[PDB]
This record gives sequence, C-alpha cells and structure tokens, in this order.
Amino acid sequence: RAGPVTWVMMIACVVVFIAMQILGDQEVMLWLAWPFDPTLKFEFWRYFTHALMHFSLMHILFNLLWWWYLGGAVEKRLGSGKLIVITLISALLSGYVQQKFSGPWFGGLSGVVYALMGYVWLRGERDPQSGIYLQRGLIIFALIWIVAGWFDANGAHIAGLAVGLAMAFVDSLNAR
Repeated sequence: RAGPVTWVMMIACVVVFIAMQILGDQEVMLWLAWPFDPTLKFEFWRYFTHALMHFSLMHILFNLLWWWYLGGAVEKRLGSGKLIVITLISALLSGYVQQKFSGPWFGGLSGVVYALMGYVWLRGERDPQSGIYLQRGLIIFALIWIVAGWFDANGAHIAGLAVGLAMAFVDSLNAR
C-alpha cells in the first residue's frame, strides 16, 4: 500500500515516457529538459522535470522498481513530506552536476534513486528506529552499478548518493 507521492511519481514517469514514445524524446526534451539556453533560465520546472524522462523500457522499468520500494518505505515510515524533499533536492543537485559533465541533454530518476539508496542506508544504519533500511546486498549492486557506469557516464549517481547520505546524516544527528 504505497503512499500518494510514491504513486504520483510513478504515474508521472509513465505518462511522460508514453508522451515521448508518441512525440519523440527530442520533442519532449524541448519542454522538460534542463535549461539549454539562457532564455530558458527561468523555466524553474526544468531543474526537476528532467528526472521524469526515460529513454527505453528498462531505463524507466528499473528506476520505477527502486522508487516504488525505497520511496514507498520512506513515505510509509517518514511521511510524504520527507519523500518530496529528498526527491526535489536530489533531482536539482544531480541535474546540476550531470549538466557540467555531458551538457543539458539528459533525463531519468537515476539521481533520485541513488539519493534514496544513500538515504535509506545511512538512515537505517545511523537511526535504526527510523523503520527504514537497505539490505547490505542491495547496497552492493548500487556501488557495483556506479563503478560499471564509470567504464562500460552519469555523474548523477555520485551527486545523488551524496545528497542522500548528507540528508540522512542530518536527519540522524538526534541519536537514539
């Protein structure tokens, strides 16, 4: 019984993906991508909407699997507000980093998913009573996955893991 935010996000990603299949990636990127020219500087939604675009089935399929389980866990035990904050801040800062690496043409919940990984893990390690935790097995796929990216690029994974670890560390200061 996943919460609202978890559901809305999932629906939002499927709606955009379908829109992309009907209109074409490039066409949807013109409206949803990170500002690609000074004139779009104030299209404030762009700093977040890039996370709603995916370029294949596995891409959105894998991202939505992690989101539903990690975001669901977070929303159930920590509330919708917490999930919204983690999402917004991870989408923004992860988009910001990716941008300087490969330019404005990118998309996906990768950065957001990693923040959830980094948040749910450190959070469960520092504040067990939070009711959240990332299986030490899953934390291995994650890191194995990032390293695999640096070879076989998406600096969104790194900037995302950072925001999550940071926020978690911060929400865990009041030890228990």
